[PDB]
Amino acid sequence: LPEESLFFRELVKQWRAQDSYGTWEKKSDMELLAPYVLDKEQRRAIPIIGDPDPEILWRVELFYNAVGLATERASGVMVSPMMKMSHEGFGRMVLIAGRLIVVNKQLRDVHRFGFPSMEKLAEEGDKLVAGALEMIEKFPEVARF
Amino acid sequence: LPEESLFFRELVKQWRAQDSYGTWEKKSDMELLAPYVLDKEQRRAIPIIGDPDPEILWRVELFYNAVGLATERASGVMVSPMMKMSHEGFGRMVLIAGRLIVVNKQLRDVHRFGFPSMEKLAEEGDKLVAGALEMIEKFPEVARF
Repeated sequence: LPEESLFFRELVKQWRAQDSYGTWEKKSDMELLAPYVLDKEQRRAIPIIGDPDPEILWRVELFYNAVGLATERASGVMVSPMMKMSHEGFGRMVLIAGRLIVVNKQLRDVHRFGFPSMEKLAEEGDKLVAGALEMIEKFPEVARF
Repeated sequence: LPEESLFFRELVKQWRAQDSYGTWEKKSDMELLAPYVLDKEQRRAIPIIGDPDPEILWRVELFYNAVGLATERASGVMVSPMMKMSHEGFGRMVLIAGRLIVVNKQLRDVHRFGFPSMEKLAEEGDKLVAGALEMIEKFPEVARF
């Protein structure tokens, strides 16, 4: 159930935290996160010209923030992102626990960031948390350094 | 001897590599790196207003590039930087070997980046390489991941 994903709950919480004035308080959690969703073909048609819109960069940042906070909830180890955009839709995102890189991602075509359904959004976030947990388990002294 | 520091030699090499047209080919290596040097009091007087000049950011970037390449020369493990500047003279610089953060630095007052003498520049770069080597030695499977 999407609403029972640790990642999903952390993503809802990330967006509620940005809403300082409670402007979206009447929106359901699913409406709040609906911008992460768009069907395959529409998303693949989006060009890669210049820098992605800042709105897209916020979505990506908060998405990885949510992976980090879900990983901490499942492990007790703090996990924080560091993103560095390169030339255009290219960049790098790492998630760091202590001195351990628990998620490493070379980002491309960032303008097209999105998922075909809310269920798929949750599933992909969950996969990232699973990978991060696997790394912390293999190298716990580095994760807690 | 400054010229026998692995870090120092890598820093010379970094700057020679930027000089596509060989404009500084007649400058000695020490003249080439002299911008990294300025006496204590002049450097401490520099204000922290807005973003540091891009020239300063290049000096910092190539400095950490040199730490990474010296570390690889002494270990056989590739080590690459990732910097992310924050609000003003604040930022973060990590050096990554595999999935291991071998150098972690919270940068502040970056506008004031510099050293009191060429010898001191080499000595401080050498300390960073030493620390990076110590990390790779403790966690070699993470360093080569």
